[PDB]
Amino acid sequence: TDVLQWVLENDYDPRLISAMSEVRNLVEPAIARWAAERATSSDLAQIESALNEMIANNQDREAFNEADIRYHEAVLQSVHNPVLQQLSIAISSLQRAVFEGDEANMPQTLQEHKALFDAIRHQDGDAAEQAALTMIASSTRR
Amino acid sequence: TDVLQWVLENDYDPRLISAMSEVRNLVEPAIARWAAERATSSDLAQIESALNEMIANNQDREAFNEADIRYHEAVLQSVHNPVLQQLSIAISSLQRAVFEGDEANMPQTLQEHKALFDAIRHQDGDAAEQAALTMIASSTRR
Ligand SMILES: [Zn+2]
Ligand SMILES: [Zn+2]
Repeated sequence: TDVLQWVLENDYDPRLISAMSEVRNLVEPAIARWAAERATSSDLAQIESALNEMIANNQDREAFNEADIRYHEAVLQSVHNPVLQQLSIAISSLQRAVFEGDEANMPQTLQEHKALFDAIRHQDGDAAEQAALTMIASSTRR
Repeated sequence: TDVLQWVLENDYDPRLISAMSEVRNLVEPAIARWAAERATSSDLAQIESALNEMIANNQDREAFNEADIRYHEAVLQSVHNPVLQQLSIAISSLQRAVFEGDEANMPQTLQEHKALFDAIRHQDGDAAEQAALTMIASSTRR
């Protein structure tokens, strides 16, 4: 009764998934590389704080998701590009408004966010790109 | 009396120009490469048609701009990614709603669109990327 159901294959729409994954693999690894190149230690403190909150509050699926949002928001802010920031917010809003436990991959999820933070702190653009790509692939594999 | 004037340096805002150029250099060369990789001959016919209309109607600054829009729209459609298409449309709308003769660089503009079309037809992703980058640099140099 909603047109989205009429134009998208239910549960698994491969073409939309591929379009989304292509856009994410373009934009988010670039964000990660620019964060590694531009984040200051005050930016790092905001990312690390949200990472620690994710680690600590991985039990209730509301305080963790609240801390996951702050992590990506701190990563995005460390790029210091308001246009890119709005674009990535639009991409993430579309992803959550179209796509459908999360505890079953909680250990892998925390490790991926730690690896992205470590690459950003190390100012390693290649490692940050790889961490972002891994996160997108793990998000897609669900 | 409009807040945009209050938060942006008039005529030339270097930080917004750099943010815009970074976003465009990320997204539009990728669009160009994917067009070179994915466009069909029916896609090529739509791009070539708009290119010829630009060439023919380069005199009145309304039929040319009408044909310039159709060129970029045909390039975008040849990528066959609706998410990327909406993102690039949002970027282009922001560019025209924020930024300010065009005959003085008409010859260079037509040559750049011809070079992008040639790269797309040749399915040369590197050449299409370079043509897009050149177009963005020439747009910025104004
Ligand atoms: Zn996350
Ligand atoms: Zn043009």
